[PDB]
Amino acid sequence: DNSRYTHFLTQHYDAKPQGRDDRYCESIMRRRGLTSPCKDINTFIHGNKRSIKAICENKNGNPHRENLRISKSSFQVTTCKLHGSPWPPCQYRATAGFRNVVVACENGLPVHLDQSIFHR
Amino acid sequence: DNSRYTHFLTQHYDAKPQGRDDRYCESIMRRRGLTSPCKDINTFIHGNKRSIKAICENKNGNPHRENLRISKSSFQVTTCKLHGSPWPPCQYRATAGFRNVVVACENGLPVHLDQSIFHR
Ligand SMILES: [Cl-]
Ligand SMILES: [Cl-]
Repeated sequence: DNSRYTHFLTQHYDAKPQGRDDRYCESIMRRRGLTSPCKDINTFIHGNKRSIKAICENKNGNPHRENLRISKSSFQVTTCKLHGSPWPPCQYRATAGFRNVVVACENGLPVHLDQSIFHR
Repeated sequence: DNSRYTHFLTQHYDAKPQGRDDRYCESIMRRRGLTSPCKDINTFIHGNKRSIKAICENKNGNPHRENLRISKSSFQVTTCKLHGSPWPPCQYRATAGFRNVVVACENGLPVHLDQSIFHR
C-alpha cells in the first residue's frame, strides 16, 4: 500500500541537512543504505514534506509528460554522484542545487523522484 | 543607463508565445535580430515581467554565486539551439522547459540571463 512513498522519503528526503559537502553525501548514502551496491547518482530534497507532497496536486505542481509531475516551487537540493567499482568503499561527490523537481505521485504522494534532471 | 534591461527584455522575454516549436524559434530569433551572426543558443522566458523583475529582490530570488541571482519561482521557457554555419539561413531547434532561472540584476533589473543552465 502506501509505503513506496515511505521508501521515497527514505531515498530522497533529508529535512534539515548539516552542510552539503562530499563528506555529507558519503555519510547519508550509507545511513540510508544505498551502498550495496553503490547507487550511481542520488538526490535528496530538503525543507519540509508539506511542500514535496503538494507537487501531487495543482497546488504545487502541474503534470509533466507521461506519468510524471513537476513542481511550481524550487527546492534546496543535493545530488550525490559516485566516483570510480559499484561496491563500497562507496564515496561520491556532492552538488548543491536549487530548482524545481520532477516526481511521480501515486494516491497523491511522491513515490518516485526522477534523476535525469541532475546529470544536467 | 537603464537600457541593458531593455536589451534583456528584447533577448530573453516573449510575454505570450504562440506555441513553442522549432518554427517558433527560427521566427523570433530573426524578429529579435539574433541572426547575424546566428546566436548559438538563446532562451526566452514567458509570462509577465512582474515576476522576472522580482528575481532582483528577496521577493522572488536569493543570490547565487558571484554576481548572479536565482529565482524562487519557475518559469515557462523556450530554448532555441542553432543546428549546423554561424550565418543565416539560421534555423535552430526548440526545447520547451519549466524551471527557475538565473540572472544578474543591476539597479534592480534583470540585465543578463545566464544560458549555462540550458545546455543541461
Ligand atoms: Cl542550480
Ligand atoms: Cl524542464
